[PDB]
Amino acid sequence: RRDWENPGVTQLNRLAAHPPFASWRNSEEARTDRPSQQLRSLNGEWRFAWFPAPEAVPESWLECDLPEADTVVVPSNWQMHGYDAPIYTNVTYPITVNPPFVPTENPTGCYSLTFNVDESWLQEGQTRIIFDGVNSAFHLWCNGRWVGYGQDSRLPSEFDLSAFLRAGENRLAVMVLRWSDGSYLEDQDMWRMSGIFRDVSLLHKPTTQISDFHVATRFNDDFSRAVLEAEVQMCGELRDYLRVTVSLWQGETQVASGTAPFGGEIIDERGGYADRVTLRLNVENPKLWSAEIPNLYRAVVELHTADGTLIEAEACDVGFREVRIENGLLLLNGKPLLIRGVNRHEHHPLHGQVMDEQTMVQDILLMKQNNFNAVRCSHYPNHPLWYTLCDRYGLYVVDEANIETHGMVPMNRLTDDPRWLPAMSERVTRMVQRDRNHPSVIIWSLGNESGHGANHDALYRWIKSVDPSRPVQYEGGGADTTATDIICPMYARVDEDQPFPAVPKWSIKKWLSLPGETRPLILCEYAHAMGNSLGGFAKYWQAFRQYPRLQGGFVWDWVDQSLIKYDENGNPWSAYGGDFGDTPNDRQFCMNGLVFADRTPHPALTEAKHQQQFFQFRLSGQTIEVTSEYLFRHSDNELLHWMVALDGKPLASGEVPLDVAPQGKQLIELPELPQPESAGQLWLTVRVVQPNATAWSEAGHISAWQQWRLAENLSVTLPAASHAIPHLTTSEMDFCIELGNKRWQFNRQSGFLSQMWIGDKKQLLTPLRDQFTRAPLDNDIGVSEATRIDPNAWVERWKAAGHYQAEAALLQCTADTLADAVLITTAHAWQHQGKTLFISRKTYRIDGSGQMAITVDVEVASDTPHPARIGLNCQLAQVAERVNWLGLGPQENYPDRLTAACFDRWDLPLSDMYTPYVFPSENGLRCGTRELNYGPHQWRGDFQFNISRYSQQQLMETSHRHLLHAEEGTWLNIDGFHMGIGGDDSWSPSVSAEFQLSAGRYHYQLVWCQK
Amino acid sequence: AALLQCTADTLADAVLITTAHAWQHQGKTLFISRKTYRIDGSGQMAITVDVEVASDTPHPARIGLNCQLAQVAERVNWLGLGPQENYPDRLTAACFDRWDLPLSDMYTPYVFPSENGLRCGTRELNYGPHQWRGDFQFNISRYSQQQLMETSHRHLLHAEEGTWLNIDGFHMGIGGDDSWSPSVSAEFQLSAGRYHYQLVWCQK
Ligand SMILES: OC[C@H]1O[C@@H](O)[C@H](O)[C@@H](O)[C@H]1O
Ligand SMILES: OC[C@H]1O[C@@H](O)[C@H](O)[C@@H](O)[C@H]1O
Ligand SMILES: [Mg+2]
Ligand SMILES: [Mg+2]
Ligand SMILES: [Mg+2]
Ligand SMILES: [Mg+2]
Ligand SMILES: [Mg+2]
Ligand code: NA
Ligand code: NA
Ligand code: NA
Ligand code: NA
Ligand code: NA
Repeated sequence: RRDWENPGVTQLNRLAAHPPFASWRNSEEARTDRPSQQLRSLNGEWRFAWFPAPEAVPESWLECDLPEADTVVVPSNWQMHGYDAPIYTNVTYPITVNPPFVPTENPTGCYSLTFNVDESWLQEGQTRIIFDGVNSAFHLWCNGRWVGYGQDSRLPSEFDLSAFLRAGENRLAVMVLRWSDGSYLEDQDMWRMSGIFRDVSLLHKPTTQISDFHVATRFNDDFSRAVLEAEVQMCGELRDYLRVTVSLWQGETQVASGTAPFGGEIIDERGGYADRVTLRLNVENPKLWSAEIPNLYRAVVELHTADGTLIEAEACDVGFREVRIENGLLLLNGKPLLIRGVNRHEHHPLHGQVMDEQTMVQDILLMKQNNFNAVRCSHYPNHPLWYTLCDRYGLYVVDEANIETHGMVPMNRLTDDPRWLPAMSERVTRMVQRDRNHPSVIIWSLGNESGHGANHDALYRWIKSVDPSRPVQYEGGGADTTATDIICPMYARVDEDQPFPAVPKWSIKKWLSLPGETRPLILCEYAHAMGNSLGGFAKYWQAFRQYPRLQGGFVWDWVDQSLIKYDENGNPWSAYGGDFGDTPNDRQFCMNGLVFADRTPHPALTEAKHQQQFFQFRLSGQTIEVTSEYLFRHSDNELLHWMVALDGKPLASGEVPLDVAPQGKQLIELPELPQPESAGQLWLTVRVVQPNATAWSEAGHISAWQQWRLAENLSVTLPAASHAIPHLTTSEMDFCIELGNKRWQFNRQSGFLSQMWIGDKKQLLTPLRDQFTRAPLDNDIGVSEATRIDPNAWVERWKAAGHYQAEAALLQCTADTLADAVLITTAHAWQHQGKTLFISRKTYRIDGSGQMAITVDVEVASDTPHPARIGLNCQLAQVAERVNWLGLGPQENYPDRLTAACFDRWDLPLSDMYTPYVFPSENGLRCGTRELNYGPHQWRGDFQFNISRYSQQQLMETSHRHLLHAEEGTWLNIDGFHMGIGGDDSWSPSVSAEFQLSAGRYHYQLVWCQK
Repeated sequence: AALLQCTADTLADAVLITTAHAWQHQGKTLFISRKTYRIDGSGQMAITVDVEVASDTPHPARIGLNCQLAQVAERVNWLGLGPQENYPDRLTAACFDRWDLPLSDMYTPYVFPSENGLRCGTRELNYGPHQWRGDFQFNISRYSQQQLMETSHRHLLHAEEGTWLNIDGFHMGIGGDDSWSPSVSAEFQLSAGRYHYQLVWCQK
């Protein structure tokens, strides 16, 4: 029996699913959520042996430990211990597509544990074992006797061991198969791992026990009154003396309580459920739960005899909230939500797919700190503690069935097949049975990228029947099928339609109004944050705020799935697809995170924070209008800090309390401000600061900001005449200009500034020359590969047009000495195989003060692909500690990703001017810069720049950040213009037209001077 | 206009004039215009214009130069968008080609007079013996902008001596979503703060 090659067999002897149990035998412990002596953890050191196929495991292992086994920690994924390689594949399955069969070489993990059981557990009641996560399928033996089997890598499998155990020492044997028929439903875009990767526990329940319970909360029209209804089911000895008492607590106060014997209402001609009871508790003015204020009550479910003996108690946290879609809007407690969401896979760079409390808390803190209020469990039910944490800290959750068959062709081949209805049904029904009482879960999802099959329609209806309290969504088959209550596309653009046949991705604004459509639209995935991305993010937020039925979306995704590898010297480095010998693989497609694998933010995180702010600001005169986007709370932990500065020089600042009701406005009249007469632009910057620490943030946390230009005094003052005049010396090969301690050398053959001296020290390692290209970003490459070029990708268009290899041809190079300066004029043409792609005309004016004014005018052929940038570059000889600029910052910012940046005076260590994206590319740009200072140099103009120890050539040629090497000196790229980075998706061109350099003619000017 | 600078330099084959001016109002500088005029041995005069517009002043209607030419010629010939009047937010119907019309066709007789007759996207303009090359928008007519703004009805306009030529590096859109509230879309307002344009005036 190859049960792992039969979708008709998804378990053997497995117990029914139910919500979290702990079988407390004391009600106060259940009320306080203290640990239960009846729920033990079997996590720790286990014994493990790897085999290449199930046929290789020896019979002896059922009864005795294998000498050659190792001791390892469980939970774990065995690839993380090095027994075999993790595989990174996106769409294409990791095994041959031949359902329901899997490879005969099927890595098999033999786990075993010798553990204790106290006789007391065996004198009465039932002892079960619980495996919260085993990937992908497994057989279980206890004391050498076969117990059962399970599939579905992401939900708990439980077995009754009552009849198999003995007092004292017992031994478990778990044979885990890497591949099974369940793998056809587990093709999510992530590392393919295996093992006992979630907790293992032993739970003692009494013979007469609570076998399931469901909590519902219904409200009156204004939410001032609610009824809590709790349906409780029992298994075991049914007798009239039994009762259930459900009590509801708010802290130490008992708010309501009801007791009843078993026996539910008559439901049909054969009667009712003699083994169930429904308690209804009235609760006046309940404290409501939301992500803004996660108010919770504690429901304790006591199973007891009427005369007072507690048999056992179970319990849960309850959040009073109503989720309903009405008139096309998704409402929470009667108000329309605005989903500031993110998709989050369970990933740790050292532990793989094993989740730990610290990591989950670290993730929720950072999410909330960055203005997220919702998370989608892409693409499977999560470790159970996740839900508890979202209930308590307050995040809206989309709980998703572990069903993804992306690699099938067509994508609904299995989901439309009734033979796969049974395996799919279990992944949906068992998730609902387990997670239906958590208030954080607000929407159920039927899985991901499995097309649209009749099995989705059947399952949509199942959930709508069993749980009317939450909408059900599902994106497959075109995002607006009959199996979804919410239009939930992935990567639909704001304004641009992408009319693919069958499953078009309409502009989200257009999609809402298609003939006959009325549902709300919340993207299940948008803003693919792969590498240097998040370009256009603000476009989505402006739309969400303007259109009521556009209720947000979930960014893809939270954290890069990079894994740690160690080099010869034993230093850690971030690996991606193929780095473990895995092939085929999808390379860096596993890193799409707002944060690196160790939780350090990528620069895009601050853009998300800012666009997701909960306060909107308008300025009129010196009156600030603050509007709150909270739906339920007043701004009771917030103050507004304001500062006025003249181009970086602070002039005045203050603080004012913010007191704005949800959806309300507050007007703030600022003080008679700073009105300087000196040149420069005045600017107002406001920040919302939370004075008090919270569960998720420290005191002084900044939650929102905004900046505006106030008055501008243009400079009309004339520089003093200089007491000098540069001298020019000419040779056939060069133009040399000298002025005091300074010297400039222009090569007449190449037409560029080849060297500059200060004091008598050389300043350049490479000449100053025009640059029209960039080391391609993930979004510029998309899915292109050398074995399979994608000619539509930006990088491929640039390559084919010759941008990377065009050579400068000199058309003119002259020198003139003026009254007080020397003027160098040049013109160059860049061509490729006959074609003139760009023309650069410039003047260099060096005056008696030592300043060099550079004016550049470029022409770009209308028929060549728009270039990545229009700028100059050079390798400076100096390496300095800091970079100080007056411009946008302080973090990396690009034209379509700079809303979060503020114009000010910034000063950072050189290293901060480089963003260590795992897959190297153009990075660290800062835009809107008016003055840049590095060592003895100052550059002034209105440009964008980056500066670092790595050339664009080096970044484009190196596949991993740890292989980069600082070059001599510092490479400076200063651009008049730079293309958008895009990111609406990372597999088709996504830079919006307005961010492409298509103007044909460009002008920029800089002044390079000393100090 | 207040002068900030006016210098002259001779180069190997040309003379270079450099000027800078500020436009001010009640002590605030509204616009700064920096230019170079380079006159070569070919008789061509290359004009480069770099303008600054204070961020807190309302976005200006246009950024260009103007003059009243002494002569009057019968035709206007240009390589640009046409043949009819077109403005930035209303130029989709125009085509880029070589157009030649009588001067009067370059004036649109709106009953209530205003700025009119612009053609955008022009790379070359010919009038009389003169030729202007660059990438600009222009209007040319017997009526000054001053007259147009002071005159309420077209029948009261009178041809001035010569020809008024307005040549714009940039021009604001005209709007029209309605005619009782500001309707020029953001993308058609001159809000960039710094603007550059260049032209060559030469003799044909
Ligand atoms: O990085 C590509 C992303 O593509 C989406 O289509 C998918 O649902 C995600 O799981 C992820 O694969
Ligand atoms: O003083 C610097 C400032 O100059 C203003 O003209 C500009 O609008 C601002 O963005 C900033 O560059
Ligand atoms: Mg099976
Ligand atoms: Mg009691
Ligand atoms: Mg006993
Ligand atoms: Mg997929
Ligand atoms: Mg590959
Ligand atoms: Na909305
Ligand atoms: Na991915
Ligand atoms: Na407050
Ligand atoms: Na690279
Ligand atoms: Na008028």
